[PDB]
Amino acid sequence: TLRAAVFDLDGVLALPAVFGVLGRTEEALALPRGLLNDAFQKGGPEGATTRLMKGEITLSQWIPLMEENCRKCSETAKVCLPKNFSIKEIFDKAISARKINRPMLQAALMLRKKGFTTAILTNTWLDDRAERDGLAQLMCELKMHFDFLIESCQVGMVKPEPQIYKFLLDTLKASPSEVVFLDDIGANLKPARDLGMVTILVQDTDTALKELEKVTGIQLLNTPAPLPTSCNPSDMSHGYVTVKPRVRLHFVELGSGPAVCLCHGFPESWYSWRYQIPALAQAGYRVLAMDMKGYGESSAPPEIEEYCMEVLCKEMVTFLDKLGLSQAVFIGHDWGGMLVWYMALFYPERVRAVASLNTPFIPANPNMSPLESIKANPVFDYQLYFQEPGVAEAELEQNLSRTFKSLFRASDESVLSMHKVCEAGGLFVNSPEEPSLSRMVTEEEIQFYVQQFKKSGFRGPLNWYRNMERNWKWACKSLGRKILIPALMVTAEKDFVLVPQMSQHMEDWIPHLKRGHIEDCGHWTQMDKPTEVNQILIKWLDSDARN
Amino acid sequence: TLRAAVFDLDGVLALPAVFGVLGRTEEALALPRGLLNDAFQKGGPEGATTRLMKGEITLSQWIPLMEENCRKCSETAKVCLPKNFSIKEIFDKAISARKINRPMLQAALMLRKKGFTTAILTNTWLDDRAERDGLAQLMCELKMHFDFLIESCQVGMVKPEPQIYKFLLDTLKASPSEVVFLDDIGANLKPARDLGMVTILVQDTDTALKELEKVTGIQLLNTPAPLPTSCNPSDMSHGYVTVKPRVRLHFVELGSGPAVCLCHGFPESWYSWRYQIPALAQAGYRVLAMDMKGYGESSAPPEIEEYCMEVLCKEMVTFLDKLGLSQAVFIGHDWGGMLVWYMALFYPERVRAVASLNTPFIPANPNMSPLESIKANPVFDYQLYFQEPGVAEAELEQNLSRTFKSLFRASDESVLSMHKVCEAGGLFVNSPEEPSLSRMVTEEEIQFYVQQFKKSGFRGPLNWYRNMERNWKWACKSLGRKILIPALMVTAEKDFVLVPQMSQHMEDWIPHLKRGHIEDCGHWTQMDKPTEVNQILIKWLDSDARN
Ligand SMILES: O=C(O)CCCCCCNC(=O)NC1CCCCC1
Ligand SMILES: O=C(O)CCCCCCNC(=O)NC1CCCCC1
Ligand SMILES: [Mg+2]
Ligand SMILES: [Mg+2]
Repeated sequence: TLRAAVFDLDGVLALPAVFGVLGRTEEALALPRGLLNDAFQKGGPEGATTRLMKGEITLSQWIPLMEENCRKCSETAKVCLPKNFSIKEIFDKAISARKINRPMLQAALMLRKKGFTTAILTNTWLDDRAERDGLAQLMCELKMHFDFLIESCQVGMVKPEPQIYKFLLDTLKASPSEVVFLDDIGANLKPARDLGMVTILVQDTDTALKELEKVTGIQLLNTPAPLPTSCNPSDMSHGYVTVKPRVRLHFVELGSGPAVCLCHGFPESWYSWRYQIPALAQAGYRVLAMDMKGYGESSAPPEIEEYCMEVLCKEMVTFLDKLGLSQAVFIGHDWGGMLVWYMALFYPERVRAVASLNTPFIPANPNMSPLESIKANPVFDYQLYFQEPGVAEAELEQNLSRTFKSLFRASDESVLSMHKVCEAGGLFVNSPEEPSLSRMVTEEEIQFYVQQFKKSGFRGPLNWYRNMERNWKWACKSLGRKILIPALMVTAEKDFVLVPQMSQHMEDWIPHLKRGHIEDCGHWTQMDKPTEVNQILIKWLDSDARN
Repeated sequence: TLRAAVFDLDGVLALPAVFGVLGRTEEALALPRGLLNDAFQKGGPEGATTRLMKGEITLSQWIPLMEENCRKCSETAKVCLPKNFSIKEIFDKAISARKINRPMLQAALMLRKKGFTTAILTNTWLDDRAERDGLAQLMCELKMHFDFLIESCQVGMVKPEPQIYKFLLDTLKASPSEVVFLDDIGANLKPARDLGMVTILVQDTDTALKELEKVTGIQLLNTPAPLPTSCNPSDMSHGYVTVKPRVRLHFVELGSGPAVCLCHGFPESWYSWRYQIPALAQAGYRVLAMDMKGYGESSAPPEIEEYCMEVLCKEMVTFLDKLGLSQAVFIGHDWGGMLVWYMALFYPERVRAVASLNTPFIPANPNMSPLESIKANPVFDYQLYFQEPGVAEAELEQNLSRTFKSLFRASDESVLSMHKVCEAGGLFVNSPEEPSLSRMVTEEEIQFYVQQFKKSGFRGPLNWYRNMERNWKWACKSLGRKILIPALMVTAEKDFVLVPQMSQHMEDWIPHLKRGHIEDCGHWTQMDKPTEVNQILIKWLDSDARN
């Protein structure tokens, strides 16, 4: 019958419980047991700590007051304090040491995923310390995961007072009988129990989760490895930069730090990075997930030349120019991958670091024309099929839903065959009309791509495949160069078009090139293995792009 | 007859001329005169330097080659090199030492302001050094100031070759007879002169400008102190964050670094920061110039409560949340100023630093109601006039152009009288129908505000003045607090509504408060004194908000 889960912060979703430091500072400084705890609660309701918890005074105003309480509390047990005693020192250390109890957050997230209304009910303070940013960031991450965040210092209500509970019940629009309350402080449980709501005294996460699991009848403990945070398109910050007359690029922006520009491939969207955007951001980066020219909310001019690599790159440079960015780490996938490689080859000054997924850097053959080269590779047949304007457009557009359900599939789900399409007459010639639902995408997500492409269609996207002669000539100018800025190539085992083997000779043009490999990963890397990707990129950014 | 100005980079818009370092490294290292210069041009057209200048090889590939040339050039004059000789060492130092020759840039900008088509024609290289970002940033700033930037390493054409010149003439769509070419290298002047175009051998900036001034017949030297860079609305990056259902805030974003959120007052726009956005960005900040709720492209819901300070602040917090920002320096003006003060009082954790222009922080009088307080101040009469919904809306909306031309005026231009409006019956009762053109705003700019307000009107904006009772109560909760995070108050002498005197007791609630004062500055601070403002804020950010 439960339908709401409320989690305590310090001691439930965050550990080590700040305040739980008092006890340690005593056993450490060999002070009388509880001394610092009695000072922390000196005065009870009228106490400085309760005022601080209600929002009457800021943390910085409180610190001095708690110090006074550590002078009057010790004044009574004979006892004196160390020459270097500092409440700020003790708390700054305590707060930053406190981290998100991941297992609890996971339980929280799960419950939310199955219908529950989650909320954080905590006794906190207005933090104006010079290190406040620490708490801020931790709050930034947690917040987005709960429907509600009830902070005492914000409502002026602190709990064991039953009023904050009524407030909670009201904020939740739920009755006691259907609410679970997790807290590491017994007292704060009494008022909850009294209104008639399930309470869990949280000591060790696992036991609490055990009790929570039982009471909710939902698998929380020993649950499979969850998917990284995906982002809701409507909650994202959307940006629009006009890089040329009637050519504006749309992008999603999240987080702060070095600018990391993500460039999706064909036929995708900024949405194809729905998994790494929150991660890279959380990792300390300003993620700029693009809508490459031709897709979604970005301009999709009809002309082919508008999509030759040179014009595409210049625009990206202008994009940086307009945004007031001198550099950006360029991370591309598929056609996007190709784009970033040339960004590093023609605009190193603007690329802090470059990284590609699946797409390897392969210099142009000054002798053989692209068309010929590609004709010499069975798996690259479809590219010839995309040459004739209109042809590919018609089929890929006939049924958008079908197209994406047919494309976005894991290694072991294929329903197509990129080899022999010119012969078959089309990409879906012998593909089901109603393709099954891939394990990588939800019906909702596919529908996002469908709605995106309902704007500009596949002309713009397909044109990226119609400038090989031009790209070839352009690239030939870079044959004497070498990518010497930080570069990271990430191969996908199960990608049968952009095979890992195609990248083997890359160290020749990119000497310091770093690598990454993902097993059982198909072409749609980001979707297929978001966890490993985020892992691989975050590790690479922190080492070769942050400095 | 001239109509185009082309400036050389190294040695014309940038100094000290990199390469001009060779000569110094010789006299410094007591090397044979010219030794390093002969190595830098070892091979002429076929030389490593010419390949580097054409884009064939990157700078990092060149460095090794120039070193070889410093071994073979010294191999001939008997001579050997120091144990610690490094071409990278010499160049990294040279490039970063090179700075924008401001006087030249000013001449460039002026000419552009008077009809000329300006362009930078330079022999440069693809910079992939680990310090490349240096050049990048300098290029980022210059670029935006010229219609064209012709880089040799990008066109594969380097100059004294006459071809790059034809390219130039073509890029300019202008004939030789109407082009001026500034360069510190005689040789590069010959090809220009030969096509029949005015050339200026630039040695010392002033003499060159003297010659340029003469040949163009335009005052370039000893010109008045120019206005800071203003930004073109259509070239700005526009962002939209939905903070609540059917409530999305629009903002302009530029630059990278600590996030600095700018909050305009009544009745303005993000455009009111058109002067500090490029500056603060150039200063190393990520400027987020807002469109405060109720204005421009931001949502303007009809209800009054939607604009009480509490709701306004919560939304700003959500704005940060959505953008993945844990903190932001909040700089507000007028009503915006008020907003940031309360952001620091209720969300210190999110405010890296707070700064207000004109608007002082004055705690709520727990006894007297706002309405009464304001009735006790003649100059605050209009605020009572803004109370009745519809009233103020009708007048301010009757003639938008008139309204803004009537409002946006410097201290010595007033055409109104904020004292006695309830009596007069309106704000413009005895104001000209066709107000003159203020020295602060161009007809075009006023028209921007006019077009902005044609969307939501003055209801939303006016509502900011209709929640005093609510704001009062809210603020009373903060009476026991103190702004202890970095704060900077900036007063305006000639502001007769938000007078400097109203801020005198601010140190009481903001102990570490820093200040700034601008003379002969009216209420519309940003417009009135952009130079001093940018100066004051940049100085404050670099000291109290960067760390
Ligand atoms: O090989 C070459 O010489 C040039 C290659 C340019 C390659 C772009 C490669 N990416 C795709 O083709 N993705 C397809 C994967 C399958 C579904 C459609 C998009
Ligand atoms: O004084 C108080 O008690 C509360 C004050 C809230 C004040 C907002 C002040 N800013 C303006 O009024 N600007 C007007 C300047 C003149 C043109 C119209 C906007
Ligand atoms: Mg607790
Ligand atoms: Mg020169």
